[PDB]
Amino acid sequence: MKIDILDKGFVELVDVMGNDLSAVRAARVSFEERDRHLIEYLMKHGHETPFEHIVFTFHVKAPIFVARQWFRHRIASYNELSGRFSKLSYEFYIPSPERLEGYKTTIPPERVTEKISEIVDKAYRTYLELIESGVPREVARIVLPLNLYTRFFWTVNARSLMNFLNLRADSHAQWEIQQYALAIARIFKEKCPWTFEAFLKYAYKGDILKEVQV
Amino acid sequence: HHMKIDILDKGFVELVDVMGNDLSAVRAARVSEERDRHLIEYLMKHGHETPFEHIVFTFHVKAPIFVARQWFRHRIASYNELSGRFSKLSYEFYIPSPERLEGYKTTIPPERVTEKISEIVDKAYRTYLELIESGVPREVARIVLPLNLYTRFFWTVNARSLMNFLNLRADSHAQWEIQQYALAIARIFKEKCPWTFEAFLKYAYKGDILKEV
Amino acid sequence: MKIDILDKGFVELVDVMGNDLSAVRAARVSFDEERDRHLIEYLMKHGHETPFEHIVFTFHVKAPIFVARQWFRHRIASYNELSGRFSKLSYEFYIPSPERLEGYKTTIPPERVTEKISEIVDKAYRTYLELIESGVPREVARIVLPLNLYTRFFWTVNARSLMNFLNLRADSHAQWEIQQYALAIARIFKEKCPWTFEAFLKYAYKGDILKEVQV
Amino acid sequence: HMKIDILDKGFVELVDVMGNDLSAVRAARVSFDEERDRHLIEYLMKHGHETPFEHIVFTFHVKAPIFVARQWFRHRIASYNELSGRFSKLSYEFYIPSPERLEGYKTTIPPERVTEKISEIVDKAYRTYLELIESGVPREVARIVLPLNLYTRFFWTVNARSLMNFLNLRADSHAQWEIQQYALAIARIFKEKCPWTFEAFLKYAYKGDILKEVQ
Ligand SMILES: Cc1cc2nc3c(=O)[nH]c(=O)nc-3n(C[C@H](O)[C@H](O)[C@H](O)COP(=O)(O)OP(=O)(O)OC[C@H]3O[C@@H](n4cnc5c(N)ncnc54)[C@H](O)[C@@H]3O)c2cc1C
Ligand SMILES: Cc1cc2nc3c(=O)[nH]c(=O)nc-3n(C[C@H](O)[C@H](O)[C@H](O)COP(=O)(O)OP(=O)(O)OC[C@H]3O[C@@H](n4cnc5c(N)ncnc54)[C@H](O)[C@@H]3O)c2cc1C
Ligand SMILES: Cc1cc2nc3c(=O)[nH]c(=O)nc-3n(C[C@H](O)[C@H](O)[C@H](O)COP(=O)(O)OP(=O)(O)OC[C@H]3O[C@@H](n4cnc5c(N)ncnc54)[C@H](O)[C@@H]3O)c2cc1C
Ligand SMILES: Cc1cc2nc3c(=O)[nH]c(=O)nc-3n(C[C@H](O)[C@H](O)[C@H](O)COP(=O)(O)OP(=O)(O)OC[C@H]3O[C@@H](n4cnc5c(N)ncnc54)[C@H](O)[C@@H]3O)c2cc1C
Repeated sequence: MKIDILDKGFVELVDVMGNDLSAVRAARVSFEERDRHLIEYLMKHGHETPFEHIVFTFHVKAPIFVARQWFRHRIASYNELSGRFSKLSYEFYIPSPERLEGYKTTIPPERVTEKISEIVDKAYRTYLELIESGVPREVARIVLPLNLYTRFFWTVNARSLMNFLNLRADSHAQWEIQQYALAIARIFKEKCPWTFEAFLKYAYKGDILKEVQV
Repeated sequence: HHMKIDILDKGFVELVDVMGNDLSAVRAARVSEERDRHLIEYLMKHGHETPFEHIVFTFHVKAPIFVARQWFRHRIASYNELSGRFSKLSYEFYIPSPERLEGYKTTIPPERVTEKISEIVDKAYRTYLELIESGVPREVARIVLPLNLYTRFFWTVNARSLMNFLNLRADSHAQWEIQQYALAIARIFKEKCPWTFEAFLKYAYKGDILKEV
Repeated sequence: MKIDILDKGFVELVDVMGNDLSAVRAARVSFDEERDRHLIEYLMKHGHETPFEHIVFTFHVKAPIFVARQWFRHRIASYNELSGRFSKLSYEFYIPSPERLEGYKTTIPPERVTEKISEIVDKAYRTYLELIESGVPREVARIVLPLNLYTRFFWTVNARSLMNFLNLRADSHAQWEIQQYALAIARIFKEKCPWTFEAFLKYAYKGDILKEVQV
Repeated sequence: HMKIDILDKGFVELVDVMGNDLSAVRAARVSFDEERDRHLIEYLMKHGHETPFEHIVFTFHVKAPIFVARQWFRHRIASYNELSGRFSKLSYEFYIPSPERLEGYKTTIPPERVTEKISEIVDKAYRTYLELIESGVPREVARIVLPLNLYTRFFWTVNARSLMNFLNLRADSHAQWEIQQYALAIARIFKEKCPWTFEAFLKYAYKGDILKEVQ
């Protein structure tokens, strides 16, 4: 399972422990219609702890400004590329003109896209000039813009994942992280369809997952 | 099939599920064999612990409440236990065997201690039944039950928190009863993550009993 | 601040870091009354919970072990409890009063239930003393003590986790015994953070008893 | 007012503190003599009894470059409130490494030219950003062109146990020089408020190097 996001980003499923029945087993402390009914009962009454026994590992490629928002979710495990020592692809998120639709801009949205590519090209060339002259990466990389792509592994249980979808798969969140949250919701739906449907029905406080088919 | 280890007279540690193995920590450390095992020893030696959070276990444990209270102090984990208010219980209790009192100079034989423990457990359980039969709700009636009453719980924990649990509980300073439970956790962990377990015993394990037993 | 709970229990305030303005400062990332109170209500109303993590409390609680086990399930907090292996204990037990069984149709009078609970507690405690006198270590001998034995612990918790605790424990679905302790926690919280507590009751509180019982 | 300047425009400022060394002593004993209290702090540190130190809490206000704040926010056992890149007003200040930061590195151009080239690209990125804002582009999109050395501000609420884990990892020569400077300031404030815990930490638990080399 791999879903492309933005111009060069992605959300990829690395591993998963369990499925809907893992929450049923934990709720009953015991190793179809009755099991699905139990998932809905747990969700309808705020019994969230059984859902902590379903765990996912994702491999995400996202711009640093999106990764900073994501890393605010503390109840999860992260391993990211080192800005000091890792090899980077040096790819950057260049918003398409349609990203500025709805905004009354003084210049055409095409010019915004061009100006963004222009400054990232200059910052990247300056960075290369510093590396070529012997400056270590940990110092030279500080000139790189916030739209630089990074990669990380994210291990998260279904309860914390559902909190993430409540907050990020919502119109109040930045459009870029909304797109990533839609991909997380899609993989979550594929692996835990009963929990996902129950979540949308009773616990989900956001808006876009009840408007967009994932 | 899955690992199951019996502990004490009626307890057990059972493996329900596991996500990953040693290579899950290697994949997370690289964000992407002698070289893979060498990377595990390197992460362990230099204290790079976060990759080990990408290996997760789910156990089903049956333990006396006094042991479970010690276990539930490990907050970086997920728990689901039988409800003392609403769950049906087996009403089993941990009766220490006479050998548990070896080394202690007791005025009565250790066999009599075992008998006195079974005796008070029987009286508390019969009093409890008398209260339930007369309409007292379980959430009130169960408060007379002794601390050696067996409970059951699911424990979902990553390898990093599990290794912290072994440092603290698989050690002679911890109570003998929880040491037995920690040996079973260490055993299942070794079976699923042999490279991480060996690296842990070699460079990070602070206790004593895992290097003796 | 000390509030008695049950027959021998208590909730006592040991220390507190901050007040309502600590959440205001954190929300604005900056070190008047109506504007500050309006901000507390805005953050509460829209689910901006992280600012409330910058208000912290330390309580000293004396509660029966069955109550303490429910409390220790709240992992986003710090605990230090008396050791069952090595601490000196008071050997006090929670004996429910007859009024605790009101509403239940019992075969025997509620007074007899209270008596039977004191009776088995006394026998378990005497058996425990007989084991200690004969050389059995406390870590083994104490396993015969009932779940209503009182323990003591220090609880350090931030206002966000404390509000989650009130949502779950200051509610009629929770056991009556932990509800009484949650009312005392809500009371001390109200005294120290009156704006946050009022905003909490108005917009984020999911329970029922804090909107029924005067605190 | 404890405030320590870090780098060219950064700082670590103490906002509030709950407790001191005696807060860990009270939690260890579960109870609400100088030599005996200091001896207990050393005993807890020596034998790895860490939970009592969770009852001492600090709140800091930090101004650090985003590349440093990202390293700091990896410490999950803490509370954070940062300026919003989408909606907050910013000072638009950037960390320009001084020539001495490149000492020890054999560079093809003088270290002064590296500093100049960094200021140069920072100025161009900032001017491009202003051109986008002036033309109606929202800040959440326009700001993505700003470099990683842009200063941000955040409130950090952390207990002494997590703070000591942070010092173990960041107040060490293996960590990036920039975050070590911030960790030294955190250690100084910690030492001022909890001198017994800090000394005990340095004697028995600290695994880094620089806090045993720098006073
Ligand atoms: C639209 C939007 C705007 C935002 N704007 C800002 C902003 O301007 N500035 C900013 O700093 N942040 C901002 N955030 C980030 C936000 O404050 C949270 O950090 C983020 O959403 C993670 O939420 P969380 O704490 O619930 O998640 P996690 O950290 O994963 O926590 C999950 C749950 O665990 C519990 N929890 C975890 N740790 C603690 C703790 N230490 N204390 C108490 N309970 C805890 C809580 O119940 C929490 O819901 C914004 C988020 C969104 C969605
Ligand atoms: C021999 C022995 C005797 C003990 N005696 C007592 C006793 O008398 N009284 C008593 O109350 N307890 C006692 N304990 C329990 C002990 O204090 C811990 O509560 C328990 O071992 C869990 O340890 P932990 O905090 O490392 O684990 P977890 O709670 O799982 O935490 C794991 C790790 O996460 C971090 N952590 C998690 N939450 C926080 C937080 N809020 N702040 C900072 N860091 C955090 C720390 O790095 C910690 O090591 C005893 C334990 C042992 C082994
Ligand atoms: C009426 C009632 C009945 C209950 N019955 C039972 C029962 O029968 N059996 C039983 O075992 N328990 C039972 N519980 C306990 C319950 O499951 C919780 O353990 C307890 O209420 C603590 O809530 P919490 O997990 O939100 O609190 P905390 O553990 O303090 O967590 C606070 C917040 O942090 C987050 N969180 C913390 N750790 C994690 C994690 N590892 N993964 C994801 N998110 C995390 C969540 O957002 C959570 O809301 C009962 C509770 C109530 C109120
Ligand atoms: C020199 C150096 C280089 C680094 N390089 C990289 C890098 O290349 N890439 C990268 O991604 N990170 C890197 N890191 C960051 C590192 O992996 C940690 O994220 C960071 O040090 C935070 O430490 P912590 O996890 O112990 O802290 P916290 O998250 O504050 O945790 C405190 C303690 O709580 C416990 N804990 C908290 N949450 C959990 C959990 N979910 N499961 C288990 N235990 C838990 C642990 O005992 C931990 O020590 C680097 C750090 C250093 C110092």
